[PDB]
Amino acid sequence: MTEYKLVVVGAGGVGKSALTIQLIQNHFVDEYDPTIEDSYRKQVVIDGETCLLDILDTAGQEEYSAMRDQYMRTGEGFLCVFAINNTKSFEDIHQYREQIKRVKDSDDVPMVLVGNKCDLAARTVESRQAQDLARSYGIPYIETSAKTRQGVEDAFYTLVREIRQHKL
Ligand SMILES: Nc1nc2c(ncn2[C@@H]2O[C@H](COP(=O)(O)OP(=O)(O)O)[C@@H](O)[C@H]2O)c(=O)[nH]1
Ligand SMILES: [Mg+2]
Repeated sequence: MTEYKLVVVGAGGVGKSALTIQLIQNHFVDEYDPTIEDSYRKQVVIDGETCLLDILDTAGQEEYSAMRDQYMRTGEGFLCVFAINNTKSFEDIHQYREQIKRVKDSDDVPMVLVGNKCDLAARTVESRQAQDLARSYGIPYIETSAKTRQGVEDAFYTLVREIRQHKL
């Protein structure tokens, strides 16, 4: 059984808790406490491998945490979340990437770029813009909907695959 330590980062409000609850329990949760930082487990087989996904759902701006720190330096990959209809969120992706690298002290740290809420029409970021950013980073880009559950497993399974690859 393989264990993979993932960290879910991104501006607050983008879909971290929803994305994560969806994978974990298969239900879209709105109303999830914006401040609750918690990690969840999920046993899943990916590509014929039995995996134990230990996910840190991050929360809290400025104020530091033992758990976040640890998961941050010890995490294997990071899901970088932004909201499709929220431009600052998207623009913030570069900072989260920059923080991850500083801690890891490394360029190649696995990540996937998640453009969430692909369910909404109130769209304010183009797939094209996001794809290209993904492409500048050398990392994949997934569009998800924690609401519709669309793309949710892809996102995380892709992240696992990256990790797996980064190991080789
Ligand atoms: N339409 C839509 N709303 C979503 C989606 N994901 C999250 N939400 C809403 O976005 C808000 C923030 O979600 P949440 O996961 O709590 O944000 P974060 O935990 O702070 O990253 C909530 O009101 C959720 O109901 C999504 O995929 N689509
Ligand atoms: Mg949250």
